[PDB]
Amino acid sequence: DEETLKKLIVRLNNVQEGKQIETLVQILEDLLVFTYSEHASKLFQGKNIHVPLLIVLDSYMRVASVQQVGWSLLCKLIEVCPGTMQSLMGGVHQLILKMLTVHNASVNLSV
Repeated sequence: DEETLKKLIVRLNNVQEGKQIETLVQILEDLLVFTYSEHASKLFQGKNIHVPLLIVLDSYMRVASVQQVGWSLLCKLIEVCPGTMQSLMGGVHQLILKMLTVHNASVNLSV
């Protein structure tokens, strides 16, 4: 529901710990993946859902949980929200190249 979405976005923009944010991010990816409706594509397309996530992923390069789940979450967001591409540019390219360079020496993060 929209209330659950507000809860998830609050959590994602509130707690600064690696475990909590990664778990709630994966839960939001699960919600987004489903075919029930376009609840994830709420037309807001606020970057605050994923900008702190990529900030944590780049800053905490040793945190493999976020380094593994944030890629999936952003993939689900792009594939679900049609406005993700337009909202990205006008950036995230620096963040994604930093993620690839920092600790993506393992197969799971590289794929």
